[PDB]
Parts: sequence; C-alpha cells; structure tokens
Amino acid sequence: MYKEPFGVKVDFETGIIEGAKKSVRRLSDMEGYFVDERAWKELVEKEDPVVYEVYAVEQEEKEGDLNFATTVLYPGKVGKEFFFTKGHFHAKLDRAEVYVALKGKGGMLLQTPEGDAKWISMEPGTVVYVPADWAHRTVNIGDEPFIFLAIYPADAGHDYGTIAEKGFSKIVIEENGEVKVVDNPRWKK
Amino acid sequence: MYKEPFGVKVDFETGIIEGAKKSVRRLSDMEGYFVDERAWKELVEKEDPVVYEVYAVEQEEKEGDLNFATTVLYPGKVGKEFFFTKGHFHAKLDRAEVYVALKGKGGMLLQTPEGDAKWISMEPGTVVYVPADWAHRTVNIGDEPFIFLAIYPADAGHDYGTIAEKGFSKIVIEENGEVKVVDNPRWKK
Ligand SMILES: [Mn+2]
Ligand SMILES: [Mn+2]
Repeated sequence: MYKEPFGVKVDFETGIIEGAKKSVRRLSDMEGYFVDERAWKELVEKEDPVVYEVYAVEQEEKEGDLNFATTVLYPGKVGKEFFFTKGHFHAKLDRAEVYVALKGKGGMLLQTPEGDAKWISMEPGTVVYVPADWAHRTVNIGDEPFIFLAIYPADAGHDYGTIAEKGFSKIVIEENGEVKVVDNPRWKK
Repeated sequence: MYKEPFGVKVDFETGIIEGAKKSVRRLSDMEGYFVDERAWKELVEKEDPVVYEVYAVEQEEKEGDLNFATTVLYPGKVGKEFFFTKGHFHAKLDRAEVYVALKGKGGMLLQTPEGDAKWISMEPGTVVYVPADWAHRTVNIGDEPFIFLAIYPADAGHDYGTIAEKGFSKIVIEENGEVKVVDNPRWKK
C-alpha cells in the first residue's frame, strides 16, 4: 500500500551520494555545446576532462512525487567559456524545480521559450527557484568544483533536444579575469 | 507573462532566509501535543520557550509548483519527551517531500494512516524522502538547534487536526541520558 520512507547521506564537500545513480559527462559528450569548437576539439584530444557528475535518487515517474540529485560541476574553460551543464527544458512545462548551492562559485542561466534570459549567481547557501517554462543551465565561474543539490518533480521529464540544437541566448565568459554574461554570437533564433 | 526565477540566501548556521515569511511556535502553541501535561504546564508558565521557527517561501497552491522552508527546532524536553514540530499529513495524500538536514542532531518520525511508525535519524547532510501518505514530524534529540530545509509540492496542503487529537503512535524520549523511541502510552486504536 505505502512506499517506504528513507534517508541517504550527501557529502557537502564532495557532492557524492553513496548508492545513488551516477552519471558522468566528459567534454567529448558535449559536441556542439561550446562556442569555440576548435578549443573544444583540442581539449577533447589533449585530455577530455570530466565536465560534470550527477548523483541522482529518482522515483518512478509519478505526479506529486519528487526526485533529488547532486551535481559536481568541475572548473575549467573551453576557450573563454566556463564549463557548464548541458541544460534542459522540462518535458512537462508545468514543473518547477529547487536548487540549493552547497560549495564553490557558480550561477544559473535561465531562458524562456522566446530567448529572454536571466542570470542568478550561486554561492553556498543560495536557493534558486526555477519556474515552469524556463530552460536552465548551471555554470562554474570559479577555480574549484561547484556543487549543488536539485529537487524536482518525478514526472518533470527532460528535454535536452532543443538546447542541444539551439543553445542559450547568452554565454558566460572570462575576459581579463572578469566574468561576463554576454550575447551568444551563434544566436540567430 | 512568465513567472520570474529568483534566488534567496539561506544561512546554514542560523536557518534564516531573509525575505521569507517567518513563523514562531512556542510551547503554549502546542497544548495537548506532549504526553507529560503537568510538565507542559509548568514549562509554559515558567518559560514558554520557543520550540521552533520556520522561514517559508511559498507559491500559490498549484499543481507542479514547489515550496521550500527552513525550520530551526530548538533543543529541549517536556518531561522525558524531546521538543518536536507539530507534524502533519498532507491534505492531498499523494504528495511527497524532501528534507535536507543542515545542522545539529535530530530525526523524523513518520506514520501511515494505519498508525505504523518509522524513525529516520538525521545528522548534517542527511536527505530524507517522505513518500505520499505518511504523516511526518521532526524531533531534536541533541543539545543544539536542529536545522533543516524542506522542499514540498505547493499543493500538498496540511492536515494538522488529525495529529492534534491523535498524536503519533510512538514518542521519542530520553531515559538514562539515552534516546529511546517508545510506544505512546496514550495510543488507543
Ligand atoms: Mn531541471
Ligand atoms: Mn509536509
């Protein structure tokens, strides 16, 4: 009749949830995502660094139920562009999400279906409300891993497809040790 | 047109979310909740301590949306019984909840509508999954404030009344400076 309640441990310093489902994304998994494709290729052949890892505790896709996951987003740049998660829209556009920043320095880039953009800086303790209808990506703007916990409806779904093709209308770069949020040159949509 | 995304800061050491709606619950707000009623009256009339504070960031009661709140559960006892939150079932039964422990030592007592209870220990970094259909209450079993963040569907609602009259089937006590989960001596059914 009833699902079993349970506890798991999250290590706030490493992001690891022991016995969660671990996904690893290396740079080679992100062709077409970064603006500087020649820088992408070089770094892929040279080293192919891990860009991010995810530790996810997911339920069966059910309305009213919740999933949670940590992400460890590693520091680095592709050309001038900081490492980031691929980003997605939810499959059901009526699903919100909550992020809680745990370690390091980063931010969230969000985008409406039109291309209207929003940046929210994230340091430890920051809680971000991700509303329905917004595509979302996190960005590591520091020198150490950026670690966060996300809590999201079990039936939210993921649409990675649109972002893979279009990308975000903004990019986050470093020029001169200054972090800048600027127009995506490759934005024609 | 769109709901605005936003970030708020949570201070992990205090539980404070500046810009949240703050709620304070004192012992006098919890008449009939504790087993030792004489100890309850004496403490109300001698001190009326703060039992817990909540900082809540809530949305409209809409499908797919999410609320979040921190709670600061203060240390203490009423007779042998540790300080706890009032507890509730959700008013919509099939709505789950995720709790993240941040500071101190505590735990969650959960119970089905059939009266079967479960206890999950919570130390900093513990994430607790509260499934649909379970009433839930947090308990501070240490000498420091127990601080946690909860994320819950915006339309889960609350049913406080049921617990107000019944209580939980188990209580959490100190006997020999040792934490025990024992039967609620008032439990008939
Ligand atoms: Mn998401
Ligand atoms: Mn609840």
